[PDB]
Amino acid sequence: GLKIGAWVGTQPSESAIKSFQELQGRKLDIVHQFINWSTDFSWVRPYADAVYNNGSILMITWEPWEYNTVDIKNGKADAYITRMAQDMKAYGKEIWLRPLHEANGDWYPWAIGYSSRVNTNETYIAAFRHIVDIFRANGATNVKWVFNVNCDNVGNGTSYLGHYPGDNYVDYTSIDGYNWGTTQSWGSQWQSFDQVFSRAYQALASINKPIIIAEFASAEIGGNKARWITEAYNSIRTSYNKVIAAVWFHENKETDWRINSSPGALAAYREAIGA
Ligand SMILES: CO[C@@H]1O[C@H](CO)[C@@H](O[C@@H]2O[C@H](CO)[C@@H](S)[C@H](O)[C@H]2O)[C@H](O)[C@H]1O
Ligand SMILES: OC[C@H]1O[C@@H](O[C@H]2[C@H](O)[C@@H](O)[C@H](O)O[C@@H]2CO)[C@H](O)[C@@H](O)[C@@H]1O
Repeated sequence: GLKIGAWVGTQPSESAIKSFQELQGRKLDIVHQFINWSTDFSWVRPYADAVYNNGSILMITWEPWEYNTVDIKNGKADAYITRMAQDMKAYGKEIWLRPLHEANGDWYPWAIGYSSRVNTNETYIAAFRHIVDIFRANGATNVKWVFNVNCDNVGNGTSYLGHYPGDNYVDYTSIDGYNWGTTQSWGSQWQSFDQVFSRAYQALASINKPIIIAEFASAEIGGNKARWITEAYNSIRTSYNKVIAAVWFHENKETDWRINSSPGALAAYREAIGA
């Protein structure tokens, strides 16, 4: 039964969660939050409490703007990692944790494609494994590890599986991707869900872990977003059998990714998610 999640456009306060649930006409199974590597668990706790009080799973994308893969694998962030592991163990509830995401792009400073050239398959895998090792040493077995790829490899040296840290360090795999429509000056084009996600899915389907669509959305311009939404959820349920969760990215950001970017898109989203 496909789990429905979202990043709701802001940090997931009680009110932010309830407002999105009202908006989409259905409970959120998963609530998505982003934090960095200078954020303590105490800052997360109030949000985590809201999510668990609502009866949802918290998925945290944990973004090391503050440390590259060399410094992580070498142990320079270990006090901070240990602290987080300690705090998450004490909290006790099941958290899905997605460190070092979209590493097959070139936009994040921990990514293999990043133009500093600091990050390799080897440094990435060593860093990921090191994080997981520290969590396990501190008894944080409630923390489930989410590997991730961007839908497209962007930048030098990037691939779907070169940076895969291995089944022993991973609970879920995941894919991020957007239909940018005609919104970007690099000549973005309208792409169906299948055109965005099939290649990455084909790679991840070779790993015996369940798959999350951890971020997805579509622009309005360049095509019919309402139809896109209908077809995306149909595609997931028809042809992406290993996908267990679809987590929308609801933010009015580069473009209007929101499920209510138009009344038509909202109507389509409400019917698509079902249940
Ligand atoms: C899709 O890529 C990303 O978008 C999210 C949501 O806008 C953004 O989240 C921010 O993450 C910050 C931690 O690094 C925290 S403090 C912000 O509150 C949150 O909005 C990601 O940074 C970005 O990569
Ligand atoms: O996919 C999320 C990610 O997209 C980045 O743009 C990419 C895009 O992912 C890819 O599909 C396309 O072929 O190339 C562009 C090049 O940028 C975007 O830069 C990120 O901020 C965003 O997180």
